[PDB]
Amino acid sequence: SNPPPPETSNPNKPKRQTNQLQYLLRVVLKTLWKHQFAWPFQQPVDAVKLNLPDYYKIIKTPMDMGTIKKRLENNYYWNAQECIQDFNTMFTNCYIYNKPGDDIVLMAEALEKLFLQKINELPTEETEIMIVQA
Ligand SMILES: O=C(NCc1cccnc1)c1cc(-c2csc3c(=O)cc(N4CCNCC4)oc23)cc2c1OCCO2
Repeated sequence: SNPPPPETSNPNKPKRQTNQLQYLLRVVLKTLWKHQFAWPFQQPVDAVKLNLPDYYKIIKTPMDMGTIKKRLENNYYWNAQECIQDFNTMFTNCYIYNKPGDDIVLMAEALEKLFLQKINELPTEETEIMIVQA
């Protein structure tokens, strides 16, 4: 079976918004979301229908841009780097599970290159906008 998707809320985790996290949603995530190769990563992986053996034993932290989107919309992240690591995990999950040079790997690599380019547009100084304590 497929496990439930990753959490996008946590009662013990404070909610936070920064100017960096805003840019990640409005520009970085949006740019990747409109990319030609976004569609395999817009939702959690369906290992059953895709015939991916032992995907959730090897991939212990599944991640997708739909989860990242919901986490940004509901201020799940502590800061921008926690969001960046979800992008990073999404890419490396595909890299460690598939043969280098495979189609899905080429798609992930193209998204990561665009991701690195858009991340360079991030405001260097962090501006906290709001914190909602848990
Ligand atoms: O390829 C996909 N659809 C093929 C297809 C069939 C019919 C019609 N249209 C397209 C595919 C792959 C991932 C996806 C995200 S990560 C990841 C990974 O690590 C390894 C693999 N695979 C699957 C292919 N064999 C190699 C290993 O797929 C993924 C997610 C998806 C996909 O389509 C549906 C939406 O959600």
